Amino acid sequence: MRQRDDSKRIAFLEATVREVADHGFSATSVGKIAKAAGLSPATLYIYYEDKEQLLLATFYYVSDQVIDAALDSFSRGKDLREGLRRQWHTLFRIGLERPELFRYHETFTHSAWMTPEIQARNESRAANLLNAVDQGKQSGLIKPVPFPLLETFMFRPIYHLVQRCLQGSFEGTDEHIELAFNMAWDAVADR
Amino acid sequence: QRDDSKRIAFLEATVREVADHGFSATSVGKIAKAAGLSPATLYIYYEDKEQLLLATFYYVSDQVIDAALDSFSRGKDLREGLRRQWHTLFRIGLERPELFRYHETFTHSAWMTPEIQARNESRAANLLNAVDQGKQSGLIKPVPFPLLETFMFRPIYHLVQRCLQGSFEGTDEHIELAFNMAWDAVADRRNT
Repeated sequence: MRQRDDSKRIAFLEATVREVADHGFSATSVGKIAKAAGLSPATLYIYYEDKEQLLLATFYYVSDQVIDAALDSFSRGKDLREGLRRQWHTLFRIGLERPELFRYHETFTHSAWMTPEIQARNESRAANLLNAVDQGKQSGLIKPVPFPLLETFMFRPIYHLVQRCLQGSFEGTDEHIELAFNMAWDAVADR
Repeated sequence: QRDDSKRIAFLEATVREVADHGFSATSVGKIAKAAGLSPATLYIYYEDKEQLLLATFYYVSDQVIDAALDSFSRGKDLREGLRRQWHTLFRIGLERPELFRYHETFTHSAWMTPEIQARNESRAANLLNAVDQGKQSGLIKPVPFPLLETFMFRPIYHLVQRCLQGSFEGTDEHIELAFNMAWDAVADRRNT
């Protein structure tokens, strides 16, 4: 059955997330992922050619889960600010509950496994979000600034604050998450 | 004076080696070698690795905090002070990113303690007290300090890194625009 195949794939994907988040890429072998998933390496090779391919499938599994949830939340907002606000809360919750997804993404994107094609693929999946933000630049809602700046003030602070919350230097209350969003919005909002 | 110079050689070698290879890989011997001096010489000034790493953290922090305080004090008001400090910090990151990396590596390590934190907050008191007053006066949003750190200081580190990796151009104009965004993030909008 397909459902059995998918269950096994999810086991390997989740195992790779945990192992790499705890130990990094180098220390994490095919053998170790398989053992963490509770399956044999022979079974791993039925689904993934090699380590490289499983690390990339895992990157897409992590990225798609996060992007899809963000997009779903964003789609419920009646205007750009509300959409971004709903997405922000959603991403904060994902980071607080599944920080390993954030850590896998971060480790991957800053490694030699990352490529422009991989970035473009995730950008394409996040299209509805990115195009909405671009359209806010055109309409005078969002400062007409290069994207690196928008990323710095509207996306990156979520990662940083989730880390501080989990390390005990900030309390991840709904009130504090909203305050942070308010600040991200003010940063990017055209005056 | 000549004492300050041998010391500087060791402190700078510590900054370079740790920034490049991390703490665990950096021994007294490699720091001494990087400095062009013997471990026996190193031990004249620093008792062991622990003490050299701490002294290096204070050297890095003092260099940066003092430059920031100096620039902040030339501002004609709070916003101008923060804008000048921002430009000075961004320039320091561009020229000496190893200072930022040493600070980051150390603060995110087991060597870091609340007492060390407090000592740096103390040296920076004039800035932090002015920012705190701004939180009650209508200038700065009355939010927890970790949010102020997130939107007013951390973006300098992130943008410096992007500049050095080629994903952002660190022109005077761009540095100013980024500060305007950071200010908008932290600034209390009541009455405007």
